[PDB]
Amino acid sequence: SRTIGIIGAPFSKGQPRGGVEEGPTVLRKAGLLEKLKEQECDVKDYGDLPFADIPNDSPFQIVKNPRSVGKASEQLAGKVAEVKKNGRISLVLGGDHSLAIGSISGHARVHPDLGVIWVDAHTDINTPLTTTSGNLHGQPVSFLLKELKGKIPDVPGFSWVTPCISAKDIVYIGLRDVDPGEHYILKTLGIKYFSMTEVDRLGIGKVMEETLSYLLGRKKRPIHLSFDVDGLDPSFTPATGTPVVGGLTYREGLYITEEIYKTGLLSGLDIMEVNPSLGKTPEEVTRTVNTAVAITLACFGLAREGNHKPIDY
Amino acid sequence: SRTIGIIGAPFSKGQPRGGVEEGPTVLRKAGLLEKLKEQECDVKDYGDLPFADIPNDSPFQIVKNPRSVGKASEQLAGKVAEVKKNGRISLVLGGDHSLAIGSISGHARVHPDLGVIWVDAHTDINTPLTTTSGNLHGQPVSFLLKELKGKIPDVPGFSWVTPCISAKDIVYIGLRDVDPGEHYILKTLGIKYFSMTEVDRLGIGKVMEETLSYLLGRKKRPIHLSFDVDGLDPSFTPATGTPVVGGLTYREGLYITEEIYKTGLLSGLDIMEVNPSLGKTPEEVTRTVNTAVAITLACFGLAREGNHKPIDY
Amino acid sequence: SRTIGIIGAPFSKGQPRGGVEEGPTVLRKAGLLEKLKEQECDVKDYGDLPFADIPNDSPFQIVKNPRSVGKASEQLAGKVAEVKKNGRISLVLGGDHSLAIGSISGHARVHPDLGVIWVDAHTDINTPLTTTSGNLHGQPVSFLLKELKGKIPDVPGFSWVTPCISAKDIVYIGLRDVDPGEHYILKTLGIKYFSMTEVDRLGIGKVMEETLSYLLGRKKRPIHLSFDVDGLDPSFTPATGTPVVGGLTYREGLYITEEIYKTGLLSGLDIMEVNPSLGKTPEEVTRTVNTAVAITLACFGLAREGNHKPIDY
Ligand SMILES: N[C@@H](CCCC[B-](O)(O)O)C(=O)O
Ligand SMILES: N[C@@H](CCCC[B-](O)(O)O)C(=O)O
Ligand SMILES: N[C@@H](CCCC[B-](O)(O)O)C(=O)O
Ligand SMILES: [Mn+2]
Ligand SMILES: [Mn+2]
Ligand SMILES: [Mn+2]
Ligand SMILES: [Mn+2]
Ligand SMILES: [Mn+2]
Ligand SMILES: [Mn+2]
Ligand SMILES: [Zn+2]
Ligand SMILES: [Zn+2]
Ligand SMILES: [Zn+2]
Repeated sequence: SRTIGIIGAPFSKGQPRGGVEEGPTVLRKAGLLEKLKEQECDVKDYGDLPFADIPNDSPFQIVKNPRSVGKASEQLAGKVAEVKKNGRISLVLGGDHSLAIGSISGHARVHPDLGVIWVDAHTDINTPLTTTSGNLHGQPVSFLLKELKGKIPDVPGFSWVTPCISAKDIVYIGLRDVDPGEHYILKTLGIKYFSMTEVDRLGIGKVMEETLSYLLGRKKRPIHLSFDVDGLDPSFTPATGTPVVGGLTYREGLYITEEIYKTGLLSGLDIMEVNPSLGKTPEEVTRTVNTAVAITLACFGLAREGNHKPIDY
Repeated sequence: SRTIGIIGAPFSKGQPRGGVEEGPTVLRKAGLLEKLKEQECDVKDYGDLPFADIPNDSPFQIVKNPRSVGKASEQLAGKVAEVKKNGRISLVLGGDHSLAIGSISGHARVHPDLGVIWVDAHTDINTPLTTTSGNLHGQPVSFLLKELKGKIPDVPGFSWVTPCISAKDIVYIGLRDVDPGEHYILKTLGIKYFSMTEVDRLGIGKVMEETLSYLLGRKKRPIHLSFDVDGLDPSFTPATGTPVVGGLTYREGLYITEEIYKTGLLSGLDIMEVNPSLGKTPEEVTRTVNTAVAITLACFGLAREGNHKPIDY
Repeated sequence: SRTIGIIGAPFSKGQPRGGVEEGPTVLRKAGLLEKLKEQECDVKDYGDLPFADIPNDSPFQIVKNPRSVGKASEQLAGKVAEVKKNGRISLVLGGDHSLAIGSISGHARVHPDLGVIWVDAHTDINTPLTTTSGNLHGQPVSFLLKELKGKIPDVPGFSWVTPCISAKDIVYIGLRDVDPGEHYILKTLGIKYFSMTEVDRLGIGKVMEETLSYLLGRKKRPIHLSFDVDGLDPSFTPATGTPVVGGLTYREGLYITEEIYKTGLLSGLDIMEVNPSLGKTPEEVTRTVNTAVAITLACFGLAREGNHKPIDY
């Protein structure tokens, strides 16, 4: 049985648009807990993390809201480590992707051997010195990579941080809008990725075959899936802050997660960037939330071929 | 030359929404017969089967409109067997999918060795005892499987029925909304299927390669294609009663049928569930009918690469 | 470095709808030159070819506006040969596809060994005698094939033409609406093609693998990509004269061009059939132009995985 630990993370200061803090809210009213229970899932809600409001938080060079972001992740890391200590798969219903710093950090405290699968249209690996926007939701991966220690300056709010994963312990899926410096980092650190080009060339089937073999190569290990809603095409998840055309389809999104589930190794999940206030209509919001939910349910057993209990129907 | 036998089947009592009885009507006004003739097709219209209105037809346990459904299929089976006896491929322009009982039954009377390819978002294999909706359009396959005889109670209107095919003589393509008991039946009877997950993993090319090799393995045999319009994504065929997101694309729909045609073994075809009254706009109806037609034409020779007659152009 | 030679070709008399002459205009205001420069591209604008208005130009049999079309291509051929003589990749921002006659002709004058990749929903290989519409945008390939010399009557405005390529030097990608005589020509001349059926069967990855191996088989050679905007599905490029459902996706469009770029052999490019006046709304025009631009940028280095300069970021 897959036991989950729900963690509402209503945070938005990793990027400019505030509606993203409502993600936990709309996903819960969409019936996420109920539907997960409608499956043979053991669900425990740790609630929406009451985030600290930091009024005095000026930029660090170009970096915006560092103390607010650094604190929210520090907080989140503690909780995540708590649910992991409780033998449950952490399900972070987030706001912006900057929270990945706290989510993966807390996860690694309990399972330092985790591997990460990052589904996103972006690499989110800009450093405080390579970022041109200054938004932290596009920098989480740089704070977590060991090889990048010595290239990240002491940013206010992140002294508690300590790189927990190596460049070879992560795989990207869905990339289509990578900045120049981010690309240089990819090639230089030798990070394994499958941009939309490789998805097109190989097919999501082979893509998943290779991703799992790449991470679970020398040994089985806990899997951390950080899912950025904008990894999927804007025709499926339009209500998000940084949409990019030519994305992963609904089917590929479910295929990705269905394959992850089947490994039996999922231990950490991030459902991020759903911003209901960014839908052009009421149904664009509904379409985004529903897709987000569907992807979540797939991570915990829901299969398109069907499901049945150990009884004689 | 591919000789066809058109059979209008204006029936809806297999499910709650009545607009589906108009399928034959809108498909004929869409120019189906004309377009089939525009190809080297020998077309004979057997007309719209005048269906018997059965006012006294209370539920059997949970099963709704059994006598009306059982009669419509009994009628349809007779006709289908008639066109098959006339050396023509039966083309059933239907209403709801419950009619498959009569279509496949009549087909098998003349060609007891047929194989069936079922394109649907659903398995339609619920038994009168496993169904939770009581709608017969989601139960046709259970009445046709020999291995399930002894699990189907005597339902009013179906005494004429006799299971004609084995679980290994059928292949599903497109599945994405299967009930628990239906899943148990799949696994227990060992039915071969390609849910949307296998389509995503392998590609429609391999999917068709395997389906045809699976059915025409030990020997060539007549092929029965029961096509449920909801097997395709609702972005292509929105005007249908039970739409499910993440469906087969327009291209995959045509690929499926193009490959079937090329075998030269198609002998029975079902174009079901088009319900014009369920389109949200006039063009959603137009989009559904046009796709339905396109799929039909592909089954009888129309190829995307082009077509030409045995003359020197 | 990839040096480009921009050639505006505001022409429409190859087909009935005139808005296509605005293609160069809207593509330039979309920032095409600027964006190409934003890449390490050496860009030179040769301007919009002022096309000769030919008031006296009655049909030749069924062929409409032959002298206007024949002249526009004769003009274009001269320019194209000029930029090629200047060591630059010719970028023809066109109107209708009839201009391919002049584009490929001028290209071949300088590189008689070129290979052509034709992305289109159509083969555009009708002869003045096989065409049923009389529109020249659906006949350009017939004027360029050597094997067809003796089957093309002396059409006013094309005496300057001389077939420059053989049937085995061209590959089609995207076909889904081919006329009977066009099909006969395909099979008879043995032209290599990948209709939407082969794309569906093999995947765009294998399709590109085979196309490039087919053309650059016995030796590397200059590549001419004639891209008809209607090769992509109308959901991506709706503002075009002859749209056909079930087309190439946005992703496949970019994959095609990304692979072409990587060969380092692109020497001639045609971005044709964008007709802003045919968009049902302001955004359908915007969607078409943006896709057109994106495809253009991919042909010159823009990659979805990212790009970075030879410096230490
Ligand atoms: N690369 C851009 C956009 C990053 C997008 C962040 B994400 O993936 O969390 O939405 C930036 O650094 O500002
Ligand atoms: N499984 C559901 C829905 C079946 C849908 C039937 B069909 O495929 O014909 O639309 C039921 O038994 O009611
Ligand atoms: N085959 C049709 C349509 C050709 C379409 C031309 B094209 O590809 O340039 O849009 C004709 O000959 O008129
Ligand atoms: Mn993103
Ligand atoms: Mn992200
Ligand atoms: Mn169905
Ligand atoms: Mn059905
Ligand atoms: Mn075309
Ligand atoms: Mn064309
Ligand atoms: Zn973000
Ligand atoms: Zn139905
Ligand atoms: Zn055209």
